[PDB]
Amino acid sequence: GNPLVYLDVDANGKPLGRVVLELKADVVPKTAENFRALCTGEKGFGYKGSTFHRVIPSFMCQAGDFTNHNGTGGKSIYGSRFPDENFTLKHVGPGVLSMANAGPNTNGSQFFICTIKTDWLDGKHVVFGHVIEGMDVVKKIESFGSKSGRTSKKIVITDCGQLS
Ligand SMILES: CCOC(=O)[C@H](CCSC)NC(=O)NCc1ccc(N)cc1
Ligand SMILES: [K+]
Ligand SMILES: [K+]
Repeated sequence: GNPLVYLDVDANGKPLGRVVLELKADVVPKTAENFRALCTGEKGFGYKGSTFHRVIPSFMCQAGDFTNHNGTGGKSIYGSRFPDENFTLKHVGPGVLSMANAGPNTNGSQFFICTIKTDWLDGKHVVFGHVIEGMDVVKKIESFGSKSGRTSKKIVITDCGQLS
């Protein structure tokens, strides 16, 4: 079945809880596999210890720049960037998990979790999963953002991995 993965998130070193995500390997196998492997750290790099660097209330929580920590870096398990796999899944509401990018065919490691329906990103960002449990944790993260995206606390993925 589709992988179930988790992120354990803290804010200035205080635990906020766990976000559980389903990855749609049945629809975007290569995108799902990248995220899955970055959660386990099995390639020797990934999300553990990195931050949510850009968090905009009523929009989304963005993370996965584990090289530069500011939205300019990250890398995939395939190399620095990989193509847009397809745009089959849509940004249908809060809890959608989608790939950040800098234009067509620039997927790396950065990703976002939507806190509203972000339909204007349909056909532009590759959707690959959704929140199974811990939308209340996502809302806590959202609470530390701002309209600019700057966070008021350091929001850290303290642990991550695969459940099934
Ligand atoms: C809500 C998601 O927002 C984004 O993805 C914005 C979009 C700027 S318009 C291209 N981009 C960004 O924050 N960051 C740019 C970026 C750079 C390299 C990779 N591998 C991924 C992303
Ligand atoms: K806006
Ligand atoms: K800094």
